[PDB]
Amino acid sequence: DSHQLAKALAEAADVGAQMIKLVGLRELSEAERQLRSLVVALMQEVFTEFFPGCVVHPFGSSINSFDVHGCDLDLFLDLETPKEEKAEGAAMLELVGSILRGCVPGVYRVQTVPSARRPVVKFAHRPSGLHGDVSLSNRLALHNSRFLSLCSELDGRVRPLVYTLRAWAQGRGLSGSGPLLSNYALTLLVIYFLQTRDPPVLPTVSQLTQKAGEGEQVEVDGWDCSFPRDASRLEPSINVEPLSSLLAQFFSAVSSWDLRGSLLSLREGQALPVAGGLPSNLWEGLRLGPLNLQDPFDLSHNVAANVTSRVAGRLQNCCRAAANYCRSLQYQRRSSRGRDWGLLPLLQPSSPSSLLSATPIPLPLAPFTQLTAALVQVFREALGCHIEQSASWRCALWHRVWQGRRRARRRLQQQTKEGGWLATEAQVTQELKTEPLLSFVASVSPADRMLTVTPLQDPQGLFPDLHHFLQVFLPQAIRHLKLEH
Ligand SMILES: Nc1ncnc2c1ncn2[C@@H]1O[C@H](COP(=O)(O)OP(=O)(O)OP(=O)(O)O)[C@@H](O)[C@H]1O
Ligand SMILES: [Cl-]
Ligand SMILES: [Mg+2]
Repeated sequence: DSHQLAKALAEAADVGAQMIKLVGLRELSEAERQLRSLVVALMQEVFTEFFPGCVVHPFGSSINSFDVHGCDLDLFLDLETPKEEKAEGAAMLELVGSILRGCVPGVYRVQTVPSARRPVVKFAHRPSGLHGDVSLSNRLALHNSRFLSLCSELDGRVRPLVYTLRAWAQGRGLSGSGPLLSNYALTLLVIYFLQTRDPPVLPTVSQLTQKAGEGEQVEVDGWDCSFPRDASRLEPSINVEPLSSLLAQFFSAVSSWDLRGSLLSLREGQALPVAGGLPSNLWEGLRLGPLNLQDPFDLSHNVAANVTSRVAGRLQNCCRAAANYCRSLQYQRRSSRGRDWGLLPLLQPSSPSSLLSATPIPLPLAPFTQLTAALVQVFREALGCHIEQSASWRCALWHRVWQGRRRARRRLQQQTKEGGWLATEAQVTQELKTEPLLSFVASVSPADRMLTVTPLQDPQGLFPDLHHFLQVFLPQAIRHLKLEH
């Protein structure tokens, strides 16, 4: 596809046409949906044989309109009370597993996951080549999937935006299993972005809840899931901004936002100040961190709560870079013949140097001023860097200093047999030995305190080595400098 898709997007008229074509290409065909329906029908048959009156509800990527090729098939099986109710649940889970493993034909790789936040049973159907999860209870997943598809129905730009930004995110390494953003979290971030535009593209979940209607009220796990089943009773958006504009605006927005001190509410369509303690007092069980994104229904759940500060910072970095790219003429204007334009450089893999310079380096806690002073102390001395003027400095290195420190250290130890930090490391540095060999930039943001090291001039391409070496070296430096007190 990486060939076919590339030339397909290259031939498009404009950026919007590229995003639309991207949706058209990545989404499940009719045969894939028929196949998934077949599998769901089978699971339904067997589970019916076991649990009379049970209903297998497809949820997630399948029904939320954000479906892509090879996506998971997620199924929800609908059928003195202490913590034991957890154990009971687990039991039932295994029961379901034992049904999947030995009863329904052609399903293998059956793996019970009671340990997960939301308990689930992984499975793979062999003939269809499909895989996914059976959840005994996640009821909210249904309703917020319906909410996603409804959001797609509310504005036609939603699907192109979300598809493009998902592709970009997985291309920039912002989405995955680790403390990366989930596709659902990223989708909710896009929806939040669309809700926060000056004319709103999408309505808030509060407004949809108000829209409601008789009998359409629904409550799950003590949360209000009620929203209209169709978009016909809902007035359209007067925001006329074209797709490319909304994309650039996304990048710029999430790059300019304050994530640490903001819980992003899709319900109220607003940024609620985190510090101190305000949203935490209302809905208990809300874990706050580098990125805070509130579920539209369960308000005690931060969907991004898993994301580490390095990942959030990397997000904002990549978004600043992408916004900077969209400001160019390569993004706006098409190419005469064969050149990469518009969406292509965004969906193309990022250089290893950019790959590293996007994700910052976590530094020990310390006063911003004292920390920055410590850093310029570590670059000035203990490193051969010539330094000059969130705080940022331009640094120039004429030397190989990151490499061969071990040999100089050995030499200095045996020559110590002959006869705290800072200057002692500066010995190791200066004993390692006019256009600069490598010139780079070091930036420390207020929140969190982290160093973003980006290259300027790198003729021989040595920047990644310096970056990894600094990843190891700078925390040690700040550490011993903290221990001098
Ligand atoms: N990290 C999460 N926190 C809370 N709810 C989630 C999370 N991830 C997914 N969900 C809910 O359950 C569904 C899980 O689907 P899944 O884990 O397969 O991701 P997805 O959105 O379906 O995309 P994909 O299928 O490609 O992973 C989501 O659509 C959402 O309804
Ligand atoms: Cl903004
Ligand atoms: Mg899915």
